Amino acid sequence: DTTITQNQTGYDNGYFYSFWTDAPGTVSMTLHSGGSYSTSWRNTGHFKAGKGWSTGGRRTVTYNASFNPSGDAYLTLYGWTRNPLVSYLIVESWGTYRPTGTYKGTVTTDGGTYDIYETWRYNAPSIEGTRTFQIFWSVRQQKRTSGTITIGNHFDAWARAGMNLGSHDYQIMATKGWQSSGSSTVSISEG
Repeated sequence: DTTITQNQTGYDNGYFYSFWTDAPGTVSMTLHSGGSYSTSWRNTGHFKAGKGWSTGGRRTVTYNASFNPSGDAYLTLYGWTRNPLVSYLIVESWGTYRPTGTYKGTVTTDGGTYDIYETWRYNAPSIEGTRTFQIFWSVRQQKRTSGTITIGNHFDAWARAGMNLGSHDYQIMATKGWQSSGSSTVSISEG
C-alpha cells in the first residue's frame, strides 16, 4: 500500500485519486486495493483526499466508510466544474460541525433528505487557481457512513433551484478536514 503525503493526483488500482493539504506532514493518505483508501491526520490544517474519477458525471455511486474525526471534517462526494466554475459537495457525514450555506431547498434521495445550500468562496484555491466561485451543497439531515448516492438526483435538484453546473473535472468520494485529528477508510465504486 502506497502512503501519500505530498499534493498529487494520479491513478491507483483502476481509480483516480487526489490528495491535497496546506499542512504537509500532518496528514497522510494510504491507497488500498480497488476503490479503497484511508487517511490519518493529527493537528492538521486543511486537507482533502479521495478516490473516484478524473471526469465527473451523473453516476450512481456506492460507498462504505469508517469515519472517525475528532473535530471538523466531512465525508462527502466532492467535485468541480468549469464554465461555470463551481465546486460541489454531497455531504454524508460530518464531525463537530454540520456545514450550511444559503438555504436553497431540499432533495429526498437514497433513503434520506438533504438540505440544499449555496455558498460563495472569495479568493480561494480552485482547479483554475486563486478564484471566486460558487459551492453547491447537499447536506444530509442525518449522518450516515455507507450507502448509495444517486448523483443525478442532486444535480437535478440543484438545477431546479437555479444552481447550474459546468463541464466536469474530477469527482471523488472524499475525506475533508480542518484542524484537529482523525482517521477514515473509504471504499467507493460506480453502480
